[PDB]
Amino acid sequence: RPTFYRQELNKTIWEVPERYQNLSPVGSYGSVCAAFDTKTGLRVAVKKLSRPFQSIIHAKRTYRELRLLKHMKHENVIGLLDVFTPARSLEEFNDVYLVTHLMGADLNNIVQKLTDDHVQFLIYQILRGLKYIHSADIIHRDLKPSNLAVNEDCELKILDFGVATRWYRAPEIMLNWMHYNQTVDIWSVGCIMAELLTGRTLFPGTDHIDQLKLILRLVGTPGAELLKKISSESARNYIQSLTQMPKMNFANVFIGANPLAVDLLEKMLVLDSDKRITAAQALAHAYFAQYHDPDDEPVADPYDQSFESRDLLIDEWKSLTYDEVISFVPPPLD
Ligand SMILES: Nc1ccc2c(NC3CC3)nc(-c3ccccc3)nc2c1
Ligand SMILES: Nc1ccc2c(NC3CC3)nc(-c3ccccc3)nc2c1
Repeated sequence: RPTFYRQELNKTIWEVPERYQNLSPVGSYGSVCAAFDTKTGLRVAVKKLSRPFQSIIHAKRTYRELRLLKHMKHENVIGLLDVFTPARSLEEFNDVYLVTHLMGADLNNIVQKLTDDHVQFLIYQILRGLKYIHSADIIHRDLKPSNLAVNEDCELKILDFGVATRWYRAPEIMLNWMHYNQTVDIWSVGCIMAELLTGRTLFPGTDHIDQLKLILRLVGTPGAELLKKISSESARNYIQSLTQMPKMNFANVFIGANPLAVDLLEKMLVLDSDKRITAAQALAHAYFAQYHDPDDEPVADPYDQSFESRDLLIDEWKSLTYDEVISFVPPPLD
C-alpha cells in the first residue's frame, strides 16, 4: 500500500497516493483534477467518483465504468492508468478514483475552420477506435465532439465521458427502436465529420421532434424497403404520413468538399441503419487512403457484458467493484 495524502479541493476531500502531485481541479458523476504522475513524469487526469455506491443504480454504474475502462487497450480509446481507493478493506470501501492520461482539449474546444487533411486524420482515428470498441460488442451511444479528446499533435481518443447529445443521435434512437445496433455510432461520426467540414452543426434540433424533421430533410423520408421493417404501427404510420422528402444530393449540401468525403458521408448518414457502413468498412474507404493500414487496425479482446442482465444488491455491486480495483494490473511503462 502506498502512502496516501489528503487535501481539500473546491469543497471535496481528496485522498490520493503520493505518486500523484500538484492536483489542480479541471471540472466537475464526479470531479476531475490534473496531476503530475511522479512515476512516469506525465500529466494525468484523476477522477474521484461522486457517491459511487449510493444506490443499486449508482453501484452498478460504478462497476460498469470500471469494467469498461479496465477493458480498453487501444491508442484511440481512453484507457485506465490506475484505479485506487484510500480504503484498506472491503468493509471501509466507499471511494473510487480513476486515473487516465490528461488530454489537451476536446473536439468541441477545437472547432474553428478545419482543413480536409485534418478531417481525414481525425475521422480516421475515431473509426479506428470504434472498430475496436464495436468488435467488443459495445455500443458507445453518446459520440459527440465533447466525448473526443485531441492532443496538440492531433492524436485523438474516444472518451467514455468528456453541445446537445441529440444533435448527433441516430433517427432510430429518437423513434424509440429497441433493437438499434452499433451503426448508431456511425451515424454520430457522420454528424461529427459534417460539422468538421462545414463548421456548422449538421442537425441542431431544438428537441427530438425537431431533430427528426431536420434529419429527414436531408436523408429524405423512408422508402418502401425501410417501412416494411418497422414493427411499430404508430411509428410507421407517422413516418409514412410525413410529407415525402426526396433524399438530397449531398454534393449540393456539402458543396466543394472532397468528393470522397461527400461519398463517405453518403454511406454514414443512410436513414436505414441496416444499410449504413460499419466502422471496419469505413476504414477501407478511399477517403482514408493515406492513413488506412489493414494490419494496424486491431480488434478488442472479448468483453463479458453478462453482468448487464443481473440484478444484485448494492453491497454485491460494491464487492464486485472492490474485486476489480484489487485485480487491476498497471499498463506497461512506455
Ligand atoms: N431493421 C430496421 C431498420 C431501421 C429501423 C428504424 N429506423 C428508423 C426510422 C429511421 N426504426 C424502427 C422502429 C421500430 C419501432 C419503433 C420505431 C422505429 N425499426 C427499424 C428496423
Ligand atoms: N403520430 C405519431 C405516432 C407515433 C410516433 C412515434 N412512435 C414511436 C414509438 C415511439 N414517434 C414519434 C417521434 C417523432 C419525432 C421524434 C421522435 C419520435 N412520433 C410519432 C407520432
